[PDB]
Amino acid sequence: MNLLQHIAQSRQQLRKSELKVADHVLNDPASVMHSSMAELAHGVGVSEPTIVRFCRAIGCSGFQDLKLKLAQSLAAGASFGQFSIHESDSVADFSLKIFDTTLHSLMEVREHLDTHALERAIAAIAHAQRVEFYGFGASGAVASDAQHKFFRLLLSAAAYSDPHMQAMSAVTLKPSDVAICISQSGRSKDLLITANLVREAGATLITLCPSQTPLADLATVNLAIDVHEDTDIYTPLTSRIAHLVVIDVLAMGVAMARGPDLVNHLKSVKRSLRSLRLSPK
Amino acid sequence: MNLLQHIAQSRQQLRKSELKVADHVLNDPASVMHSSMAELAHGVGVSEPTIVRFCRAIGCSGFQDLKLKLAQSLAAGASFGQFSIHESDSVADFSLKIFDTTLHSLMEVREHLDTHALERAIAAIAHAQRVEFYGFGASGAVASDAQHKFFRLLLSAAAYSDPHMQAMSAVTLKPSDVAICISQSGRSKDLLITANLVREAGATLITLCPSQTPLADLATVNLAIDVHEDTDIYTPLTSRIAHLVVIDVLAMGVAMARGPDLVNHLKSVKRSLRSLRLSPK
Ligand SMILES: O=C(O)C(=O)C[C@H](O)[C@H](O)COP(=O)(O)O
Ligand SMILES: O=C(O)C(=O)C[C@H](O)[C@H](O)COP(=O)(O)O
Repeated sequence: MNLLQHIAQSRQQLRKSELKVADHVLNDPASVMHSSMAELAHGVGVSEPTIVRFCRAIGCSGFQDLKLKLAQSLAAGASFGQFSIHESDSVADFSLKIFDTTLHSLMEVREHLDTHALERAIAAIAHAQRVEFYGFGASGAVASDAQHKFFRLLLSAAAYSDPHMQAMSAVTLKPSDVAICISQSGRSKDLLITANLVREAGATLITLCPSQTPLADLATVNLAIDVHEDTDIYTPLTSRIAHLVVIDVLAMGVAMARGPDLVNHLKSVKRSLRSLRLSPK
Repeated sequence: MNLLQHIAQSRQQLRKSELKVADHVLNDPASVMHSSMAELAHGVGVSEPTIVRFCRAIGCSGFQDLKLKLAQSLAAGASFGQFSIHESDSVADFSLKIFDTTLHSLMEVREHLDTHALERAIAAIAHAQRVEFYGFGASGAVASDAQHKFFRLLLSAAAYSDPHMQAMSAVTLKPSDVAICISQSGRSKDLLITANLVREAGATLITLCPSQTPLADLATVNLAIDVHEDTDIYTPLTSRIAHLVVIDVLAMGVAMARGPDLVNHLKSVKRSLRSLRLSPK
């Protein structure tokens, strides 16, 4: 377990004095490592006992343990991704950690699914003429990925990561239609504007985001996907995998809702690639 | 196990007479289901014993078993995705099947990693000034997804799914630089053109695709990602998840190769979002 991630996760447990230590530590770990307890206490503006209580609340044995573990937690890639990367990891180590973390997160998401929320989303999309996917950064990529899966299911599918296009498109939706807003944070300002416009048009807003976020509150159907990845700190990685697997379940659901006609539709779609891909052998 | 998928998978095992049956069955399952053995034999242009041998080679007990199982394998969504969907599945059923299939595939990919191929790809990218991601359809979405992960790692990252842009961009690459071609099939014609241009420019071609494909043969570093998903038939789904997790391992590898400077780089990148996302609480 990477001590900096642990400290970041732990902040809502600390007392105010200890929190001040936590934030000083997160802001500059490498100074702390060459710091006496007195210097650090001076730095943060707290007593030496506060330092030690912080260390113990973090699960270290005391100040020397803090520094030791800090020294093991400063890999550059530990900041890149929420994986327990250690200063000296090899492809051997980080490859398996990344896959294992992904497996563990998807299992957790699978376990926590709101099956009913899924059923309502699938039935909304299945009755829609248009489905749109809205998001930014990582969630924009998910949006366009989802458009590529959904365009073949006998409706109009579109994805936008330009908020001006989202707004203008949204307000043209019939109440009969669906928009999915995708957000690991649930806190993207433009996306809440867009979500409000969807609502105002009377269309179904599906939120693919954690529960009890600003965006979740606006939703018609809150999918409640609670991957624990702190994207104020880490690159979004695990969160978008979970989002895409959820997208795939909605798509499957919509396919389910179509007739035996779909089979031949999908066969035409695949046939159209014949001249663009070499034959197998 | 969905009988139509099983039959499709099984084709390379059959004898020529049985194969003719397989393809007739795949092409129109619903006719077969209301067909006598004699009619089907007439249809395909084979003997009744051939029909029965086909059934047995497919692991059915005989012709009546074939029809029964066919009747259970005709869900519209069974054609949409390579998941063992049955005529009457509920979100309960297909949601868990989709997650389970994904977990099983990622475990298989994790087990089969070519760790050395990973190390060589990571070191190529880590010395490059430019990294480019090329693909189409699902693989285009992966390309743009990867660009969103990589732009923060102190190089120029670009993704193109327009083959004309790929060609023109490729030929401007220094031998020092990297292109990743992404393909579940390994058989996209434009992508082989692009891959050849990368080679011709002396730049490192990483192929994120199955081994022993046309594209794998062109590679400088073949990542050998052998997800078993037949995208001549099914929507690409599981394949692109595996691709993205592999992308994330390469990104982690590159982060690893940077100094402690990266920490503050990545912190600036995250700080720039402050005015665009509400604060937590
Ligand atoms: O690239 C990064 O480091 C990011 O964190 C950018 C985020 O993907 C976007 O700001 C979208 O944020 P969400 O609306 O919470 O999905
Ligand atoms: O949407 C579908 O049904 C497709 O199969 C389209 C494929 O994603 C592209 O043709 C790219 O193919 P690859 O180069 O093998 O990755």
